[PDB]
Amino acid sequence: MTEYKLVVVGAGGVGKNALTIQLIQNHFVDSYRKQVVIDGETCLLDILDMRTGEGFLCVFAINNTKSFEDIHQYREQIKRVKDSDDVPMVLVGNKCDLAARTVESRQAQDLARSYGIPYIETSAKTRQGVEDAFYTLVREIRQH
Ligand SMILES: Nc1nc2c(ncn2[C@@H]2O[C@H](COP(=O)(O)OP(=O)(O)O)[C@@H](O)[C@H]2O)c(=O)[nH]1
Ligand SMILES: [Ca+2]
Repeated sequence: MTEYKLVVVGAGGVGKNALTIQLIQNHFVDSYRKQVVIDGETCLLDILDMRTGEGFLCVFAINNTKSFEDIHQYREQIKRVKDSDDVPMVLVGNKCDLAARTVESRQAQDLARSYGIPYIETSAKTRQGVEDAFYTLVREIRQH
């Protein structure tokens, strides 16, 4: 059974933990391992948060401009650590259930395009896009 080691990075308070708990325990309110079938393949998702992960969720919150601006720092670190320019990763805009949006989707898309990675909006609260975020990351790992 294939095992994907996933890392979630981003400013504190963006919902990294909430996203993980929503994926694993299916609810909104230290490593994690969930067995799941993705595209017919039975696999094991190992969510840490580098050192060394196979895929990285770069998370910010759409109601938090600074967390968005900090994303670049996080990716640069990952690139240095992995000694590579092409690391499987997804840009995640969390808390999309909130009305106080200060980061437009277009902004994140442009950033993601510059990185050559997908952008997905999530809500650990409503569960919107959570599975899609992690699953999409796995599919990015499979292309690598
Ligand atoms: N409304 C809303 N709140 C969220 C969402 N994700 C996380 N939160 C809240 O944001 C706060 C900090 O989230 P947390 O997971 O601890 O951030 P972390 O530092 O990245 O782990 C908590 O009170 C969460 O309930 C979301 O998608 N929507
Ligand atoms: Ca917390």
